Amino acid sequence: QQKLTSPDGNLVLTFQVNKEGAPTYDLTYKGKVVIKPSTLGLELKKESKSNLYNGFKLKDAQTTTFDETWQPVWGEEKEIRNQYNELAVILFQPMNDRSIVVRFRLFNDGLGFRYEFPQQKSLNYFVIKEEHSQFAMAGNHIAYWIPGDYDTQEYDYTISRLSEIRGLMQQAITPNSSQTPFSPTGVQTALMMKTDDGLYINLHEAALIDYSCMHLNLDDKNMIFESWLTPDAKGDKGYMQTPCNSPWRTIIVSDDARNILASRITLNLNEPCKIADAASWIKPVKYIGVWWDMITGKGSWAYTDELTSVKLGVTDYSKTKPNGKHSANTANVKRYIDFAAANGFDAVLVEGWNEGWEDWFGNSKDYVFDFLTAYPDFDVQEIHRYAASKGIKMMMHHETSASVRNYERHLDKAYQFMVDNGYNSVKSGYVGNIIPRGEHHYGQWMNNHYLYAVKKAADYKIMVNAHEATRPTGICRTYPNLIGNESARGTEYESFGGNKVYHTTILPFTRLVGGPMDYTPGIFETHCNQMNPANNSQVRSTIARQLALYVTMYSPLQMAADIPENYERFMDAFQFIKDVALDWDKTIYLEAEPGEYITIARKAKGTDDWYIGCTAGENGHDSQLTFDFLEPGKQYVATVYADAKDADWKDNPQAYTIKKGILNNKSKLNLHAANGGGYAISIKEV
Amino acid sequence: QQKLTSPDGNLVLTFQVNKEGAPTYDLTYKGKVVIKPSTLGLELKKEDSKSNLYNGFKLKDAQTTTFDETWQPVWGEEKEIRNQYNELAVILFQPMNDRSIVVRFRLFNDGLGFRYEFPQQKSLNYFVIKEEHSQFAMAGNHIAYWIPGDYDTQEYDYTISRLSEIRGLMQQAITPNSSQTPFSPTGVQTALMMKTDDGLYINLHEAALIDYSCMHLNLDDKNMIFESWLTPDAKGDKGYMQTPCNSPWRTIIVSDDARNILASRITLNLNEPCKIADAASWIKPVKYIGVWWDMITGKGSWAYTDELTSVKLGVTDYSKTKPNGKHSANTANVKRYIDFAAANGFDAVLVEGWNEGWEDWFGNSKDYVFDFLTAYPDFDVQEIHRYAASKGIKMMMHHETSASVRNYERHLDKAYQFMVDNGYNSVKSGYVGNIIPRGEHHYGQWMNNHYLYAVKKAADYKIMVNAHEATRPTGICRTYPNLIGNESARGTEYESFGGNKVYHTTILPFTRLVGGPMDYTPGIFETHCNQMNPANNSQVRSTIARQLALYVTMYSPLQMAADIPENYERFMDAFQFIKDVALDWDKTIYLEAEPGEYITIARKAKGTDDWYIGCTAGENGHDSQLTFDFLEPGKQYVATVYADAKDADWKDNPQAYTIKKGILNNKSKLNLHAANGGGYAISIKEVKNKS
Ligand SMILES: C[C@H]1O[C@H](O[C@H]2[C@H](O)[C@@H](O)[C@@H](O)O[C@@H]2CO)[C@H](O)[C@@H](O)[C@@H]1N[C@H]1C=C(CO)[C@@H](O)[C@H](O)[C@H]1O
Ligand SMILES: C[C@H]1O[C@H](O[C@H]2[C@H](O)[C@@H](O)[C@@H](O)O[C@@H]2CO)[C@H](O)[C@@H](O)[C@@H]1N[C@H]1C=C(CO)[C@@H](O)[C@H](O)[C@H]1O
Ligand SMILES: [Ca+2]
Ligand SMILES: [Ca+2]
Ligand code: NA
Ligand code: NA
Repeated sequence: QQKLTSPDGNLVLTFQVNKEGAPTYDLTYKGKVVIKPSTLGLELKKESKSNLYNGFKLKDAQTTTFDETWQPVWGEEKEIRNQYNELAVILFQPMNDRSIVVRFRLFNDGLGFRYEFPQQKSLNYFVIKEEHSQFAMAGNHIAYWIPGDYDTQEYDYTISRLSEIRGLMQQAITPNSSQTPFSPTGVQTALMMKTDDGLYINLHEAALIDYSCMHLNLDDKNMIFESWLTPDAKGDKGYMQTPCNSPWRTIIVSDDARNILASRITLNLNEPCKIADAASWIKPVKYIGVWWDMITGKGSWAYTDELTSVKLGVTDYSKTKPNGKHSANTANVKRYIDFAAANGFDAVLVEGWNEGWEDWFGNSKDYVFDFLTAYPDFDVQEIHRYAASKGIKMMMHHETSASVRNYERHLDKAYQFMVDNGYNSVKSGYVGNIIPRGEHHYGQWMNNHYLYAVKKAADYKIMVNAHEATRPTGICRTYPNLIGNESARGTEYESFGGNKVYHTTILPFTRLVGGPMDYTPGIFETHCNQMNPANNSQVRSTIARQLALYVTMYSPLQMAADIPENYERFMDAFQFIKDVALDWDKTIYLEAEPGEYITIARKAKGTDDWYIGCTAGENGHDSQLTFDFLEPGKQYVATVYADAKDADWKDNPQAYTIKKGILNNKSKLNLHAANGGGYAISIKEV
Repeated sequence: QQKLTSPDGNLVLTFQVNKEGAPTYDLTYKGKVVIKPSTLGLELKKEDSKSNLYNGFKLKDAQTTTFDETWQPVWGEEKEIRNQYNELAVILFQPMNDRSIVVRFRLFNDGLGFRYEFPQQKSLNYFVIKEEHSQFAMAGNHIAYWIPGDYDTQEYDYTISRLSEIRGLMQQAITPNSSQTPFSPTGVQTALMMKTDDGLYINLHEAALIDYSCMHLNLDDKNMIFESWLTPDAKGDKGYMQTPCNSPWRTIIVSDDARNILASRITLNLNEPCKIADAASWIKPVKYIGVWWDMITGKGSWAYTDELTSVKLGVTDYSKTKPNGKHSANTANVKRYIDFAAANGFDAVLVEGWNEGWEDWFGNSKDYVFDFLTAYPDFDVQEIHRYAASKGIKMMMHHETSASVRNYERHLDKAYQFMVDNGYNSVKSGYVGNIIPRGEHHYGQWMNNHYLYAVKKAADYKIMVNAHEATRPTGICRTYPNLIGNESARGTEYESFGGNKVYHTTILPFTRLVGGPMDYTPGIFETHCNQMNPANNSQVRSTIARQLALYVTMYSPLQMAADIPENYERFMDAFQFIKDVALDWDKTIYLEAEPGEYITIARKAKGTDDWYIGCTAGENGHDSQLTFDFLEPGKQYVATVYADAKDADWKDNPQAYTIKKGILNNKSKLNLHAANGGGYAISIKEVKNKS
């Protein structure tokens, strides 16, 4: 039996090969079982060689320590400490004359482990049939979960016992453009859990590279989660060549929910930055967009309503009749540029700028876009000239309609077109079933594609925000030009019937573990019927809570998603969106309970200014704030953006108060969050 | 109810919708049934009745028109091709699904082409083909010259059998290959060649295979009906379609004279006209040698080093590896090939194994297998370019993909730019192994898109393409004449892997060569492979004279002399035919042809009065009584006959040949005997302009 302890001594891992030769581990935190005895291993595709899960012998083992500090290009703080004790075990399989290494890294806030496959005579090329990584639970915990799916993460969270997942799964799987649920007890990572004995446990992975995306399948009789990888077109779960490594599997654990949010285990298990000049060109982006028009149905992506279908290079759009709904027209874009410039925004996104949108949805169309040819009413050169004159950058849009070979064929030309026309950031998308047909969004094949697009973008000094991509696993450390994904249910679904009131009190515990989200907050007119009378969707938020998301939904990429006209009605509240920073020297998690409330204070990078947000669930929240994180002796202008006493997400969402006063490190504030409400505070040094 | 006749009146097509509403056609030739009543149509993938595009049709309208125009190939068997047909177009309406299709029939003096057309309409836009149900109902139990139906290889020896015997012979006919997916006990590939008991020759094939899955044939051996069997994708579907769109043409070439099957240009005539405006200014035939046979025979390696199990490109440091002393693609060795090419008037030298990755290329389903850009330490790209240019030689680029197709596409613009930057204007590509993306086949719609994408992009760089393991050609060279080659059949390489059947080159022109030329790589003089590699006991099933014959009987604008220079140096008298023979022709005459037995062809070298003749013979040899009526009255010629010696034989005495020079004219007569697996070659050079 091998033993490993955290630097602070509070976590203990034990490892042994069991009587069947199965590698086994367990984990305790302050004397409480976190992971019961759990087996590790893989089954390989047949060409006893299929068995890489038992008949192992422990040949050697070592423990080492590591302690270094590094600086993110952008992040929640200036400096991250990477401190762990490491156990490496060398496991030999006599029957197959081959060895693997299992590497365990134990931090004060949890455990990472991975498989390593050394180059040897009897292990070179192999295909994974299944990974059999176990996470044996000590009880029937509360879980905050979305359905296990190879193609979408755009689901509302369910809060239930592990025993209740099976019964709730059918109702949890709501309609989506591309979805492949795999099990009645299948869930996605990161999975958040709360134990009856007062522990918070997060199960996830780190550095998902050259490998298939991991989901979890629950054995709900023994309460064991098992790794369930995403299959390819032939049902296989990864083409490997030694030397190679699995991604890390992570268990983040604390008796304080705030320490789950504070964990940097995911980033710490990724390889250091591989972009030498990163600081010189990678910058956070605050943006508005020609976007909400089309999401609500007020406007169209399409130029014309005249065409049943289109053939790019044959269809002559100059001979088609404008539908009068096409939001991506030069005059309209210039009005967005004016509003962006007046209010200190960095960029304007425009969607529907390019030929093809008439056919974009659900046709499995190969040649669906060229990412190069503007519609007749979108003047790329004039918009570039005008934006540049107002100190604004345009954000490029590359919806692929999940036609991935087509995107790859155009990708160098599309990136060159961006550079030639003054675009340095792109929002990509993968809406529809993947082409090549038979592949899923999160398979090894597509994971390669998403990273290929990011690596190539880095060579062009382009920042990437990829919607519908595999959810992040901390690769932003290695490639910091990946400034965003959606890869979860965003504000767009507030237009498609609504998100659960508690949604933004769960995402920071689940989706945000591994990288930021382009959540597109800032909807002030929460009734979608004001954009489109046929749309009766209502945003499950107060205005004050929308302001809070600029602090509680961390991202270097922040949209103000509403139309300028709606911001002009509430410019007093809009001041918080104008003021709030995108990048931070320090973050303090003041209050956190998944599904109930999140309160975060952040120090704007290079300043002594602080920003606070609180987001609350179905029953609201009461905060008793203290400000001992402020500098002794310094006075601050505090602006509190709060729910009015009669505010409510459903009955009275636009009821807010704004109060300015002098604050210091001795100040105390008691604040009430409405149901689906919250508050925002700017704290600017005098 | 609808009738169409050939321009000359010898062929009659009838079309009617049968009682089930199934479109039906038949074909007669000089009063003989060629195609019995045969149904047409498709089954579509379910999103009940909408899946049915095979019956419940009504004949809505029809017209007959005539067409007669002549066009000039960039390269070909003749200067001019006549495109003359009568056309029947039928509009077929399906009331139950409120949609129409068009079936278009083109009837020539030498056979029939038909295709489906899917017009843009309210009720037909995006659809997926489950199966095509194009029937070819045979009049009898014909002799067929066939290879196994397969989604991934055509590298099979031919079988000659009755249609009734195909089922019993299929298992024996499927030999081991790097990538193969046979689909049916009675599945065969196209072009399929047949000989009837009532004196007819019938060829079944397709033309203009674009944005569609490759067609094979599946035999109903109880009713003797062949049916279209398309290549499935990774999900088992057989084509993603968007109206307006067309199927490829399906062709029935028929004559009572086997020579008229070879003479048919129906395949080329059914392709769209040339889309490369400046084609003549840069597309040129290529005669080449190669650093190649060394590696095929096992004498040399593609690999730089023997020290590595596997490689990681960009990590593996080849400057730290030991040269294996067998690596043929080294600067000094390549320069010696350039010297031989330059001295003997060849256009190009192919080099394989020039680039990092060959230590770890074969049958691993490896994604990042090659970069098409980084030379081995012993191959100086820049020095070889300078040296080749100084000797008036072009280097032919090699892009083996190891069937890793996304990887090739990601590199393709950079790889073509690298070619242009370093003076390469032609590329031999390859797709050895199971396709990546995994689940796709070599001949599916997905890969057909890839191969044509590679050709279209090459055209923009003024690059000519020779693609091994690609879908077999269907006349697209008319549209994109920079496609100067495919293998896409069993080539000379298999003469190193145990041998080709003696009769192989008497069948390929009736089958594989219908739709475009083959890079067959003829010209092996040292037919015992154990002289290259003692461990290799394979023998080429040929005499030397028959190897010379293939430069005329295996038509291609791309011709390799495949042997090593030192082997040619031992038989330079015979090598003179390979030096002299043209690559491009103003006229071709098929003098003698019987599939599986013998082919004799005369060709007039483009822009000249010079003629070249080849005869290739099967297991029993052949006797020719040649006449020369095709020569110009009054003109005298120097004829050089390269023939089998009296005691020549492919197995027992393959290197026994004679060379006889004499004066020839249009009244000359020559009686020649081809040995078993033998043949002959004749250069006929007009006396005044002789060189
Ligand atoms: C625009 C949106 O379309 C799809 O959303 C559908 C929902 O999945 C369904 O539940 C149902 O309500 O209909 C919705 C509309 O068809 C798709 O699934 C989403 O992922 C998609 N969102 C992306 C598409 C865009 C266009 O390029 C972007 O504007 C947007 O920001 C993307 O996130
Ligand atoms: C080189 C050759 O390899 C494969 O051939 C195998 C045969 O299929 C088997 O029957 C058995 O005998 O082993 C042979 C060697 O492994 C493959 O199937 C062929 O298609 C392949 N030929 C191409 C490969 C090349 C390398 O790029 C070229 O040199 C050659 O011209 C290609 O045609
Ligand atoms: Ca989306
Ligand atoms: Ca081959
Ligand atoms: Na309240
Ligand atoms: Na004889």
